[PDB]
Amino acid sequence: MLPISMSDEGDSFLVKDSLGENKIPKNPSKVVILDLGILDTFDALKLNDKVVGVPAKNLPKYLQQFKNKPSVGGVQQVDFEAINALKPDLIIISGRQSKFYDKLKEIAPTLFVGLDNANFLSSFENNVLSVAKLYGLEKEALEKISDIKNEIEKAKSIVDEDKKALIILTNSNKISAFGPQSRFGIIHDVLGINAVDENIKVGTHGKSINSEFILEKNPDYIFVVDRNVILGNKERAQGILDNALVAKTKAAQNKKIIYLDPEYWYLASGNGLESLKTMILEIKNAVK
Ligand SMILES: O=C(NCCCCNC(=O)c1cccc(O)c1O)c1cccc(O)c1O
Ligand SMILES: [Fe+3]
Repeated sequence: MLPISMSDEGDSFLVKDSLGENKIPKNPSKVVILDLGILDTFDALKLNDKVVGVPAKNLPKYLQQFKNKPSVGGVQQVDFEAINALKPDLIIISGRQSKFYDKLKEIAPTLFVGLDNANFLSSFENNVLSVAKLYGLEKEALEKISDIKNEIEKAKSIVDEDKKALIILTNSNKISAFGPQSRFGIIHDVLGINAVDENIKVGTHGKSINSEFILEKNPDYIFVVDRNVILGNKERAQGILDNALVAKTKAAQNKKIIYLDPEYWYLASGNGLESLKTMILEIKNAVK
């Protein structure tokens, strides 16, 4: 993925990303943020005031300091009229809105901060530093990143080389798998936890699988992202995972079925200073 590139133009920046080129004024004072990871970055940088609009449909329990902000909808039910009425100087999006790119730019300059599945740490830093630049806050961002890298090293040193993990999502009562270089790739790729299957095709919502596949692989850890919470279904992951095939595996045996927090792993996608640090600790605490 093309990184973001910026050129300082005094009162603004000239900014290139994967989708376009925008002029962006320095210190934008009314930002609509449609990536929840970027919304915790604003919190981290003490930029709470500069946000005028949040996706309240999808506001995680972990961002409930953003609870008084106007809503612009949810992340593929984005409400343009909400956005137009708040009159933003900047609109920040990621992959789930890429399809509405021309339209958002109509209202305000529109910055793309997707994460690269293949180069997660490069892109995360890129996104965070690019955003901090607009506010003169690189110093701060950098200190926050450094603390993230030390935690990744801390966590890496405690990983058991002899154990392998399976990443799965649950939706309806359907299971689907992810491996390296996917949207949860950081468990394998950044934290170094070995995959039980290195050869799972990367897909935005994963690839269809069954409890037989899970027993056959017999992973030592199962990490579970429950898509049912985000999307508003009855179904829960606890339910579909508790069967006689699954229970026979090293993971179920050794109480290492791990229900990762979807508002972090599915929604925020770890594209934020707090989310990511939160996320890394969640894995360490899981596998130590
Ligand atoms: O393009 C995407 N979805 C388009 C159709 C939406 C079908 N899904 C849902 O209705 C839904 C609603 C809210 C949040 C989600 O992630 C969703 O998939 C998409 C892109 C990146 C990551 C995702 O996950 C996605 O979905
Ligand atoms: Fe989705």
